[PDB]
Amino acid sequence: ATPHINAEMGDFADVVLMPGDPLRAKYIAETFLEDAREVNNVRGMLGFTGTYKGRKISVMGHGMGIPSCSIYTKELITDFGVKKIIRVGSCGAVLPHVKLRDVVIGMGACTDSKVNRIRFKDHDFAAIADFDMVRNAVDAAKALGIDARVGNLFSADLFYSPDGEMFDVMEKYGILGVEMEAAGIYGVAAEFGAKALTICTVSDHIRTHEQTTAAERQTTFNDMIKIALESVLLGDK
Amino acid sequence: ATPHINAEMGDFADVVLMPGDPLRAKYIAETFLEDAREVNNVRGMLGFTGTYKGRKISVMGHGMGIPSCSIYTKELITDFGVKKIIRVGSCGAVLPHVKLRDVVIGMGACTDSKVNRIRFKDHDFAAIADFDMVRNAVDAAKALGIDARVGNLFSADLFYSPDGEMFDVMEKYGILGVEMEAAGIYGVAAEFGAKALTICTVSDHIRTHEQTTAAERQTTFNDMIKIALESVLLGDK
Amino acid sequence: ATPHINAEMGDFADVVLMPGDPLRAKYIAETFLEDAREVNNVRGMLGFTGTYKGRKISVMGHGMGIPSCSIYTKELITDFGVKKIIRVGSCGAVLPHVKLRDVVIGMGACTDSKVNRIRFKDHDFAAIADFDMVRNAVDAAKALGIDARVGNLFSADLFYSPDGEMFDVMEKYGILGVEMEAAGIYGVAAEFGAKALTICTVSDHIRTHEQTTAAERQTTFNDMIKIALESVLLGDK
Amino acid sequence: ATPHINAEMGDFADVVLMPGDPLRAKYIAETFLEDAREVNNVRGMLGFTGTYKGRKISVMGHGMGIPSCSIYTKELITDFGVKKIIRVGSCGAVLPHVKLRDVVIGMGACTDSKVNRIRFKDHDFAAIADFDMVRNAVDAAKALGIDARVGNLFSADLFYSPDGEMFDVMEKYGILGVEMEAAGIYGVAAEFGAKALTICTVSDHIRTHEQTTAAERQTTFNDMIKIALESVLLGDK
Amino acid sequence: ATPHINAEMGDFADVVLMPGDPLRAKYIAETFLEDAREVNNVRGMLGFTGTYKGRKISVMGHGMGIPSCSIYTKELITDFGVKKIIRVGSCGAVLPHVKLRDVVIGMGACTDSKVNRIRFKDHDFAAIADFDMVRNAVDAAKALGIDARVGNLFSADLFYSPDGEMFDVMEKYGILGVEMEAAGIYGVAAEFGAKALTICTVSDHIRTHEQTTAAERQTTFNDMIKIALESVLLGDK
Amino acid sequence: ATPHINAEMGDFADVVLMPGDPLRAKYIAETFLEDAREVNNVRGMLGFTGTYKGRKISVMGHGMGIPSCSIYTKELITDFGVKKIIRVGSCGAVLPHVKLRDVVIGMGACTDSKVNRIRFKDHDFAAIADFDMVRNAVDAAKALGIDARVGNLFSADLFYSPDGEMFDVMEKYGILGVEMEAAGIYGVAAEFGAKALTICTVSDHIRTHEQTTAAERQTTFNDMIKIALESVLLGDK
Ligand SMILES: Nc1ncnc2c1ncn2[C@@H]1O[C@H](CO)[C@@H](O)[C@H]1O
Ligand SMILES: Nc1ncnc2c1ncn2[C@@H]1O[C@H](CO)[C@@H](O)[C@H]1O
Ligand SMILES: Nc1ncnc2c1ncn2[C@@H]1O[C@H](CO)[C@@H](O)[C@H]1O
Ligand SMILES: Nc1ncnc2c1ncn2[C@@H]1O[C@H](CO)[C@@H](O)[C@H]1O
Ligand SMILES: Nc1ncnc2c1ncn2[C@@H]1O[C@H](CO)[C@@H](O)[C@H]1O
Ligand SMILES: Nc1ncnc2c1ncn2[C@@H]1O[C@H](CO)[C@@H](O)[C@H]1O
Repeated sequence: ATPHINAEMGDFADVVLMPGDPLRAKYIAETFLEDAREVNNVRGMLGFTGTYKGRKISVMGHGMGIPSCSIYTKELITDFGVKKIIRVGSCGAVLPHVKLRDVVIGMGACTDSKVNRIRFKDHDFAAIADFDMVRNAVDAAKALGIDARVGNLFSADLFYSPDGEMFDVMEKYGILGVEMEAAGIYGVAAEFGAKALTICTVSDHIRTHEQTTAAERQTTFNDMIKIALESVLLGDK
Repeated sequence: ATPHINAEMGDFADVVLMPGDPLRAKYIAETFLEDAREVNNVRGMLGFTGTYKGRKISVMGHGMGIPSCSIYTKELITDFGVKKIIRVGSCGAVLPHVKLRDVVIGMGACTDSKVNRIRFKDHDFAAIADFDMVRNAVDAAKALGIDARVGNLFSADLFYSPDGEMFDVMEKYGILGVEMEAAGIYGVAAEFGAKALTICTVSDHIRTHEQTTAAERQTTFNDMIKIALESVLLGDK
Repeated sequence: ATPHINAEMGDFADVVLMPGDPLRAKYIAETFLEDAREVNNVRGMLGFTGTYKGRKISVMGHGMGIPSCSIYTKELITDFGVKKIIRVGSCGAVLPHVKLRDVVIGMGACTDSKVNRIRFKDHDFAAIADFDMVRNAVDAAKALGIDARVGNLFSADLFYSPDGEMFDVMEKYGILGVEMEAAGIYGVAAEFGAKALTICTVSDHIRTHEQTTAAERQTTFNDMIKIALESVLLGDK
Repeated sequence: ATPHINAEMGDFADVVLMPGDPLRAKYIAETFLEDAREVNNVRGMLGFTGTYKGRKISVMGHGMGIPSCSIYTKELITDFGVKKIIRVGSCGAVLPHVKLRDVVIGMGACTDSKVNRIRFKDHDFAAIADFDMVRNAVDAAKALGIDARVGNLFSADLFYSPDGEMFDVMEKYGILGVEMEAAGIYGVAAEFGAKALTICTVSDHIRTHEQTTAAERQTTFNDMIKIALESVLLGDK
Repeated sequence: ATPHINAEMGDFADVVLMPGDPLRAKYIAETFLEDAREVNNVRGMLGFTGTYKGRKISVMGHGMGIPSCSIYTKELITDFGVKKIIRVGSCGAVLPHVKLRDVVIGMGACTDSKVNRIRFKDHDFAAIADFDMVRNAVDAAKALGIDARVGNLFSADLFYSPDGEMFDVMEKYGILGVEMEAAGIYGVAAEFGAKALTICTVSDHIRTHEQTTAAERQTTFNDMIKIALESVLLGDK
Repeated sequence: ATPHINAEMGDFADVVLMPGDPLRAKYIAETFLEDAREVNNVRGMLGFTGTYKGRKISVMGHGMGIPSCSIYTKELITDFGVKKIIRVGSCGAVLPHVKLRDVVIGMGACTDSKVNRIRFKDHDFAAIADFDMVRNAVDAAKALGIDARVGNLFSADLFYSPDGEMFDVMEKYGILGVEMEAAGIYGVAAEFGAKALTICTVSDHIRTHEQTTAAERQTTFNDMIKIALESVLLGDK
């Protein structure tokens, strides 16, 4: 077992899908996995294991923020033999040509955190995903008919930022969406030698919030998950 | 109803106790509060409100990490009329003469996070707790005949630090315990004008690696809740 | 005899009061201490030792600035057996509801200096005062029927700041007063294991530019000394 | 005509290859481009424009360092309508498994430079290449049966770094090759909305170097240019 | 008058010599000035005005540290019409080929303070003296027979440094001596448009402290002062 | 033979002039040096060695930017026994009184680069020229009846700075000219114990530029080289 995960070696697949919300991790195991079993529930951070089209897959929440997801991804990679981590979450839009319900894939992730400077002797560590995972994700989305955008994400430490003028900067350097974990997970993946990726759906538009209809918002979230799950099979081949 | 809290103005008391563990909030509600009802469950971040010796009080977890508890403490303060926040969590010991199960009262909190530098034009902001609350707790402890060291805590962004040499520095400066939220909570309290205090139970020792055990886990965590609840009454006097 | 203090082990009491003004130390020795003798005059940094209501106490200025008071507090602590240090100085007000002659008790001290970042591996060190001393003073004040706000001070390196916009930031965060030594003294106290507290008399207002006047200068500065001297006795009880 | 480029709008193609040595721009124009024509000579920075299998292509050296390549790539993007920039050159390996003559593609570029911090409000900007250009280069290499590795690069400001342990860090974080431009080129592209890529060949292994001949070394170089050239065409579809 | 200087326009010469110690400023007025009058004594920081070989000159202490000397030099330049400031003090040796009783002139001054970064938007401001003053000083020392060294000084914030390994760095980059004000005065001079210079005599050798004989040490301090005073006359011509 | 300089020890004189444009190294060798002989061609960085009035002198371009000039000046100092380095070039004025064609001598060089911070433990290193070389250049100019100004220069990493108010700061602190090498050359000299100087001519006034002819512009340039050349001889005594 582990300080934050009460399970044993074998309980998880070598691939773990991670939503920020635990209740959302249960929703995924319910909707897409066959024969899903709960493998952890410490602090209410639900984790499940099952199979998709015959492939052993796991899904577990990682909580909000870099400090939170860092603890979990680290314990999985170094104590449960996990090799891949695909974060499937939500992000806010900054660029105008980016619309609600757009699937974005973070090849890289900018940040206002200090975690990577701490690991990188205070220089700039470019937090990036695994190239193959990005490609698998891009090819799966195409098969499903979705036109995914691949670029930079911004991982913020303050959801309720004091500044706000930093949003002008993000849009200027082409940031595709803002969330809160990418840069942290990538930093962890680099540190312990595993592979990670982050896919997001635009939850709202910083510029002008607002959304469409629940039915459509939920269809796009499912499209994202199918791309995540399908990209894995694709990577097995 | 806020982005992460599904409740209406009135569901929460003007005073909230906050453990990182959602399940611990529930354990507290079931053991110390009377006629307590659940006011939140969004993202499983369970919140409760009942009464303690007549007084109305609430308890809700904040998850792990500064960015996590920042969101929660901020929404309660600006959309639910919360005036006091008392985090009740666990920490790691760095000093030899600091035992497991020990109770520490953070008058201040150091940190390796950037949230505060972003707020204070990159200068050093002394994240300190509210004085009266620090005193109410010190008294509540003396009345309960319980021990409690008052001092500096260290709010870390990385539970699994890549720089262990920083623990000597933490020790050299007498840091009582290592947790992950204090400096963030104290930062937000100041930003939105509120009062906060952090109380912690030494759950483990960083040098000796000794992790909690026996039924001395709960009980010790029962004194921490005792002191917090009682320190509120003194504050009401 | 240290590099900047010409005295021998024993000349100083275990408790020293320290104003920035050397002449003020002398005024204090002549008005509050009994059978006081001069123990230092190197660089004109006058030091005195006498008794107050039976207790042996010393008073010596520290000059202006963190680097200045750092030298002095460090030599007293390591070569004269000093255990407590209580700075008694003046500060500038930033908040509207903070009047001239007001007494502030620095529980913490923010800063734009680098001395602490150099000590804390470039992280945020919460420079806080010793808790019991903060309490002894708050009581000494209540007994004297004197008012005294307890909170954060701001230790500036530049009295004539080139960035006045930082005062809004200081205000926004409720900084009680602007002085130039607190964070340095609290830093040294921690480094060489000692206890310190800073008490200040609002000598001017940064917004209104109102500078002290009338015979209300001295007297107000007489309450500050009163509280300090008395807070020591309480601490002896 | 820009300050450093004496030529008119239309002289350069929408795509430009950039070697370090300006002498290399000539070799490429003569060894690979059809109907070539010099288009710049300022400061000796030789630049040509020709065609590769019907596709108009330009080639021009950029000098050593981020400050240099930054002015060139900027003027081209803002004053000659350049849409894509492919940098070709050499780098030093730090990983044991990365061998001399290995081809490396910088999907991302770390750096010890401050240019991006100055651009991104002193936060962490992830300098990444354009995903499609990356994928094109990989596919094109596969076509030529060459083995290309996709990862992080490190843009050092000092070819002679007074610091040595920094190479240990780079290794620990899987840096593929060390060079001096990628991070600067990526920041500019992001700044003025253009696409860029960096492809390198391991010239030296810093740690342990073998012995490459000028014969082998030109083959690898020509292999890199074919990869860069064929990738454009794929990019074209 | 001024907050720290109780004098009036006209009381000081347009040239001010400033030793760190006030008692030393009186020693200078006594030994080298004709018809010297005390023009300030606030906080015991003695200031004098008189003439040398018919030239009106002033001399006043500036206290220890950048925060201290910054307040005084600023008040003199902007409230008492001072145009030149020559700091005459003591410094510690770092380079072996630098011997006790060597007169060093700081053309520039490195620092561990954060004052200049605050004035210079966080970049590197090279704190330097006025070229003519450096030359006058160099020519005067020659007339007197002294062989002055002209180079860099290091202005420290912590006289009792936590590090100490920074001394290896200073010697490596050729620092001539370490004191505590130069960088601050130069920053002030640049900010308010006046001219400043710093001359120092090696008080000891960090490498191996120790000194010669009082008679010789005091002869060299007087040589320094004569160079300071003589350089002024030289500058008048 | 160094990585960037294909030549042997003895090929370069103890003194080397360095222009930005490598084409300029040729013009100087032919227009001013006797018995000139090319000594390097790598990457097109042309370098020559001849004599000026019996004095052996070398000339070679260094490229644009601190990262570039840093490798060249380093290899020369450590591998060809170069004792002094004089950089000659142009810069942009930011002060109103500094006119086009004005000659400027950088006694110091500010910068927005991180190279010196990386070298000096993240503290402020004052990048200064060698005082005697500075004085020689001034005297030599006077001889040629030219008006030279001695002050601070600013070494910008980005010729196209996204930040604009930074020019206001530079003006406020009396910066004389903006360029891109001085601070890097000075850091290297300090690092390997050598002497260096930078002399510039105002080419543009950034703010308001007039109209200089290629006729006038060459005269100023030749005036600068005579100053640089005559100063060496004075340096020789
Ligand atoms: N504009 C935004 N700023 C910060 N986090 C955001 C934003 N939009 C969506 N998120 C993400 O969604 C959650 C908060 O609602 C977090 O998990 C965070 O990653
Ligand atoms: N040794 C430790 N280091 C850091 N955080 C700790 C430690 N022990 C307990 N914690 C706390 O518990 C959680 C991490 O397990 C966080 O909420 C943090 O406050
Ligand atoms: N407005 C102010 N700003 C900064 N320091 C002040 C101010 N007013 C009083 N002080 C204090 O008095 C001295 C400067 O006059 C320092 O010792 C400092 O603590
Ligand atoms: N080992 C290496 N370290 C740093 N830069 C290198 C190295 N090998 C090749 N280069 C590259 O070649 C040039 C320096 O010779 C620079 O343009 C740089 O990108
Ligand atoms: N080694 C040293 N470190 C710091 N300050 C020094 C040193 N040697 C001499 N000084 C100077 O002398 C005084 C302290 O004795 C201060 O004014 C300071 O400038
Ligand atoms: N206005 C200017 N700004 C920045 N660098 C300049 C300027 N004018 C001339 N230069 C110099 O000339 C080159 C850029 O054209 C660089 O080597 C730089 O030193």
